[PDB]
Amino acid sequence: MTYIVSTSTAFPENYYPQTVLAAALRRFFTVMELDFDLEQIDRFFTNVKIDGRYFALPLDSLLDPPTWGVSISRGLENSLNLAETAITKLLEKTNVQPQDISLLASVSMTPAIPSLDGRLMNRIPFSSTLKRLPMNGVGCMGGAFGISRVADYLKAHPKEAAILFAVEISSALWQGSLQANLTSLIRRLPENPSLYSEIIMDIITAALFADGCGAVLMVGKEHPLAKSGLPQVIDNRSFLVPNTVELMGLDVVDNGFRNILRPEVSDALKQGLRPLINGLLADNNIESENLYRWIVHPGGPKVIDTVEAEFGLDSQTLQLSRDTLAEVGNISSATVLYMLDKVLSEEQSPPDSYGLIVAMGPGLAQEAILLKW
Amino acid sequence: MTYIVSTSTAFPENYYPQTVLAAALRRFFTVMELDFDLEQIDRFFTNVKIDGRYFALPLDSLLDPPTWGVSISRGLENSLNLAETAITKLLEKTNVQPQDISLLASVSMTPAIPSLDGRLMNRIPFSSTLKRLPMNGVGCMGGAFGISRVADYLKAHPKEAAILFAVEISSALWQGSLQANLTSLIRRLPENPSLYSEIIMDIITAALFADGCGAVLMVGKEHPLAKSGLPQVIDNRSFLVPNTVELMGLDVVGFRNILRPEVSDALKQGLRPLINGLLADNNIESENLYRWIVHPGGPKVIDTVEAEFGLDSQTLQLSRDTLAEVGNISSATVLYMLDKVLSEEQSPPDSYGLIVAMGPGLAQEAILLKW
Ligand SMILES: CCCCCCCCCCCC(=O)CC=O
Repeated sequence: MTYIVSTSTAFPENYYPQTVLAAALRRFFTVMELDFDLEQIDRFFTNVKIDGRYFALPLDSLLDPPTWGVSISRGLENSLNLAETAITKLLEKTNVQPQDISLLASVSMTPAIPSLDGRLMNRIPFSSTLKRLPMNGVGCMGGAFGISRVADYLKAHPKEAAILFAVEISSALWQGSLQANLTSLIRRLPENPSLYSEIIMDIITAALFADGCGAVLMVGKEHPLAKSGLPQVIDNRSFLVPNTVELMGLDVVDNGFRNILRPEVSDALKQGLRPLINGLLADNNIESENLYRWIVHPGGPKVIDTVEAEFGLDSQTLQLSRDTLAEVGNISSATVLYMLDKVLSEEQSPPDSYGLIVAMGPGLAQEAILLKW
Repeated sequence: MTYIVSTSTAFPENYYPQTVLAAALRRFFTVMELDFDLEQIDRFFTNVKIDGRYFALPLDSLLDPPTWGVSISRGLENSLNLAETAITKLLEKTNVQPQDISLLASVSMTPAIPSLDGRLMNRIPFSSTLKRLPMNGVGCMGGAFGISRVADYLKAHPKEAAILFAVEISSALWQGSLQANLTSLIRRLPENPSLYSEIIMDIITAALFADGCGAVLMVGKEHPLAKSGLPQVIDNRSFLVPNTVELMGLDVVGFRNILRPEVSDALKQGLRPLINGLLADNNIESENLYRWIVHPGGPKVIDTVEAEFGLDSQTLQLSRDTLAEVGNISSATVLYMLDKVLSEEQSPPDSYGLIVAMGPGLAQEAILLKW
């Protein structure tokens, strides 16, 4: 099995209260004379249950946005800076030399060819023969997805150590994509009311997603750092719900990027969540009521409610999902790593207690990881 | 260890002779009255030593490019179609059901969130719990890179079978990106003389890169298909040359392909440390290798590998023949070459082969094979 040894996070300098971000979007609507009810901005910025968010990229780009390449360059540079900080903090706290890392796995939606993990090799003295696992196309689920893929690798390499990091810059959407699309949709709205749901989805995207980075150090069973107090990855499983590609994803469009998040995600989630988790738990002779801890990615407050209702959970079991959403918002693939970092600073989990990491993302795909302390 | 069982390829319907592609680019320069030597286009389209290329995206609309939104959707759809065809041929020729594949690995620069491998489970009846390995950020190295990562997974799963596919749509750059960049670059050439080298690199990009897909079926040692005589993946290794990020890659701006002239010289810093170290740790020398399978980044790349290892002029002929047949199809190229080896050539028993590819980073990948 694989041992999760330590975690770290990194955030940009500028933390904005959710009230400030809502007012920023309201002002953009108002200065632009867009015929749309401003109360819907407040409604969805309130209903997402987020108190504030880190933005790596400027907020003033709302009114006058820079060029595509400039924003792309800034997102790439900020992603590298956060990833380097998270990895350096992780290595320092574990007293692990970079040359003793065998695999560096990455998940990020920031366009990077070569990948972020390759570029970091020029900032941190990894050995030039470092193995890399640059993953993409997984979106919000990438944090849990990466843990599973690294655990599968360390199954065959019990002596090795691996680092996984997840970094996302959701503020790139505020650099011109959200502005151009909301303007076009609202101005074309009078001629066809079918665009109303499209405007709402873009407002929800502006309300929900934030910037951040998390990292995790994972080692094989025979590594010196594999100690009995640590969570062990004992199994993992993926699930993809058929014919749900259009429900969630990130599309490249004329206006830049467009985040896709349809309201039918919550009901498609039910089609995959219980078959995924029930099968994983049963195949390990575990019942869900005996799980000591849940670590569920907060795609939204509705997603948390759906997971709670589907498994009949007491409403403080997923409190970490709600607290994380309030503190940092939805930071996409990095969120579950941030949450895992919070757990590892809680008191020592009772021995032999079982935990579950659950994430959902484009696909529509779900990832489940069974942990044991 | 890990066995390579079979391979397949998939290409779009339109095969364009290189002279036709060169003529199309000249027509763009001529119509737009771009002040630049038209014979620079002819020499670079000729000197890449490519006879023709497959373009999945249209060439008719070169002078009137469609929107970038519909180009991405077309590239996404063409990528899905080529991958589905290659995987289906692979499954049919091996008589393997989709539900019996444990892992589907993908490498592609085509923007896809969710990834291509996820979207393919709605076209091919894979199990809903299929494990996926969507990789990106590796460019032309992807095919060799994917083989190594699947091999490492199958080291922990000796009973399982995995599919890797690589697909790239290089013709996406002909849907507006090369047109916009070359126009602006040529206009500023009188004002900025140093922009000549930038025009050359875009012309080389237009001459070099093509579309295609390749797929490979790999199994662990305990799988029923793991029979003697098939190539074994006995080891693999990666190498990234320090401080060479700007030499190769793909930038968002549409796109711009980055391929600096210093690429071939920078390869010398990584090739021999990578390959000789890998072979020494497996108790063989490069002279023991019976077959080289080297990604043809270009005629200069092939020559550099030849000189670094003191190879005969025909040892890397497969790289040159592939370049002539289909051009540089990026991550898919080495899979196409491996397909030629497994399907058309005799590999002596217990002989050694080496897959070598290089891509953005600058990175190189080596995979040691044994029959
Ligand atoms: C350079 C960064 C480009 C912008 C990244 C977008 C970050 C927001 C997360 C939602 C995107 C998505 O749909 C996939 C997740 O499920």
